[PDB]
Amino acid sequence: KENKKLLCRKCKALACYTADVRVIEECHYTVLGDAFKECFVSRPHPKPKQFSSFEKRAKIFCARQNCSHDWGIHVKYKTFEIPVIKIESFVVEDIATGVQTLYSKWKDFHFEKIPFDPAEM
Ligand SMILES: [Hg+2]
Repeated sequence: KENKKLLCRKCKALACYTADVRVIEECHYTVLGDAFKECFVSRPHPKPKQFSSFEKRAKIFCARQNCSHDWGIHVKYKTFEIPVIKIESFVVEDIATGVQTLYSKWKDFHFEKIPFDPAEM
């Protein structure tokens, strides 16, 4: 459908746009661009996990002050250090109406799901 906004469920700060989102292995959602990396911080994880297609290095949080809401993790996919987010950490907002939507799973969120391309970086 139309490009949409993802806002931090807790503070509502603008996180990214659906246009920036990319899909890895059909079920992992990452976000391209430098603007997005101005919104989250990374905190190393002492006892990560061993995901099937990537290495988990840390959890990421809303860079905002007094928020620090869990957004997902930061991983090494192939040769990239990228963020992978959980839709439940966001509110999806329609730009032209302001209608806000809360999802728990990416499967139920129907936007243009574009496969991750190493080309784009
Ligand atoms: Hg936030």
